[PDB]
Amino acid sequence: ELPEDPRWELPRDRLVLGKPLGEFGQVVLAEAIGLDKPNRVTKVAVKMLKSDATEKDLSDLISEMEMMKMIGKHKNIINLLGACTQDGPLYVIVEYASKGNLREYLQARRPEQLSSKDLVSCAYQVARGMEYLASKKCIHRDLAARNVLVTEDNVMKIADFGLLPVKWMAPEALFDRIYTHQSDVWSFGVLLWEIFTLGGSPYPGVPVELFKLLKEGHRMDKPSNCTNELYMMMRDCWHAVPSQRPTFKQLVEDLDRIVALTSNQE
Ligand SMILES: CC1(C)Cc2cccc(C(N)=O)c2O1
Repeated sequence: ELPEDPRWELPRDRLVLGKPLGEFGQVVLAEAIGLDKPNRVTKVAVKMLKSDATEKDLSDLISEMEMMKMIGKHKNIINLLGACTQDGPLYVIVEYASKGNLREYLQARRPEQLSSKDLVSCAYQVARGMEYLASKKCIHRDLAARNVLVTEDNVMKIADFGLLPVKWMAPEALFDRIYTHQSDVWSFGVLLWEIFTLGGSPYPGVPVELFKLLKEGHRMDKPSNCTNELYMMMRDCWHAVPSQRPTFKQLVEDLDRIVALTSNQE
């Protein structure tokens, strides 16, 4: 049974468990009383084990928690806020994202409507998030709009960074199971694509074939209504040669400038 860690422990009774948010494991909205230090309530997401869950399940949850502990805080990832480890089930508590994941965020604002500059900023923020994770030697393995969540203030937060997704894998990860900062940049390219199709499905019509088509040099076409600059960036992200993809560091610099030049009025 679990060891306490005073750094993160929040007494169980400071948590008012509200409605479910998603579900291997359930996630509930919750209000947490006195998280900073007192009589303030803060809305949060509380991760816990499903009813019939084996010791496999538990162990991973602890791992995720333990991992978030080590990675630390960034504006653009879903942060750890605390946990209830003593005297009842494990509850891991993380920042709450009121607007949901980016896929559904974007789909719901197809013609509410997101400007040109918002769509680039969305990209910048996720890049930053991954830039941070990358600096902390974190390798995501499943970066995608489904796994980026959006808060009440429209701040993009990478999620699940501490745990058909094939359509998001770089080919070397797909074939030889090699994941890296570079394969995560591949995944970012597909995510840039999801952004500027407002949540489009990748490789529509292609059965999972796709192994070979990627080997033959198949790349998604540019979305209707995406600049060529941003299509090239997707294309750079999808380099056949991993060492030849840009890094998140450079991606951030590029999106930064691009954001600055992008029309708010469009
Ligand atoms: C743990 C997780 C990434 C899963 C999940 C589902 C639904 C909402 C949230 C959230 N943190 O707001 C959430 O955080």
